Amino acid sequence: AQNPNCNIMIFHPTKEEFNDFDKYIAYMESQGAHRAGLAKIIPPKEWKARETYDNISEILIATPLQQVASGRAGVFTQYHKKKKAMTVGEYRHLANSKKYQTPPHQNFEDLERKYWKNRIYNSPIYGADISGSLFDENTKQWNLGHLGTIQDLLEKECGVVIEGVNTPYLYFGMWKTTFAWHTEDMDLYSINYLHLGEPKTWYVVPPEHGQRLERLARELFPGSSRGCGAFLRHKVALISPTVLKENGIPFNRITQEAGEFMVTFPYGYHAGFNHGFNCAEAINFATPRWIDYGKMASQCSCGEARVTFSMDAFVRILQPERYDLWKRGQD
Ligand SMILES: O=C(O)CNC(=O)C(=O)O
Ligand SMILES: [Mg+2]
Ligand code: NI
Ligand SMILES: [Zn+2]
Repeated sequence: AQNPNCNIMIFHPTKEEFNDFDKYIAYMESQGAHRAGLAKIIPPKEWKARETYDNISEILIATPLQQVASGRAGVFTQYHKKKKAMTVGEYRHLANSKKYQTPPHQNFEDLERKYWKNRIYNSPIYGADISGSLFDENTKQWNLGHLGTIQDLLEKECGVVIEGVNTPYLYFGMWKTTFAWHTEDMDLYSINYLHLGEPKTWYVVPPEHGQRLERLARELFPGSSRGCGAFLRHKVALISPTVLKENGIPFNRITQEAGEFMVTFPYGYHAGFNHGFNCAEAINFATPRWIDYGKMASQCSCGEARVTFSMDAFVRILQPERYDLWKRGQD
């Protein structure tokens, strides 16, 4: 069995290997990359996402979200307070302001220490989940706006035609902006490209151990757990690496830099934070190996999680027994 310790692997495809996306994901899994829950893909040196980022300031962040924490430094929740719209240019200025800028630090490890010590005492502002793409239309390889759709995959594998579309999202981050412990909708894969700016640190639990994380989460967030049997789907809970280690939860960590892709694999719980002003693009996708995960994905039916139009058909076809209760949660 490849990669039995579930380490995060880093891949360096050649330009030729970068042509066929599906093939390369299949290659990565042949070498055991999925066991980690997360992989890093460094594009060939010949490749570019687009010519420059000089013209992005007029993009609008319609609903910036201020991320307010409650709890203790290593175990906390966050809620998203809606703020007034601003442009990417206005947002970058805010990120670079004294109130929000990255502090002086020695290296990534120092900055990680400062993040876990001090995150709860600030409320950074995140531009998340903005429908759109920064890939040039002429970029033919690993263009996140031109991937095969999840609906087509399900069609190809299972023969059923379904409604729905699948498009990318832009994330504009600053220091301390945070992504809570989660798996993807329907335990899908995700792919994330860091277009520009400061790094993003990731933490990930191997899919084969995700239930160990869930059991700890229920212990650490007991009221949340009583309200919903899948409350990690709410995407509000944070647990530090120090707390994971104290409770024996297997996990790994890696920092993503500008120009790099990260792939998250089905049922790979992940969480993380941004180092300073950045812009990432991400999209869910599927492979044939996903189908089994999709059939077994937990669902939030308490009403909090509230998700895209396109998840209806996934639940309807893969999880018909759950469908009625889950849709009541949606409505
Ligand atoms: O970048 C972020 O804030 C969150 N991204 C993801 O969780 C992902 O790509 O799966
Ligand atoms: Mg612009
Ligand atoms: Ni994710
Ligand atoms: Zn719920």
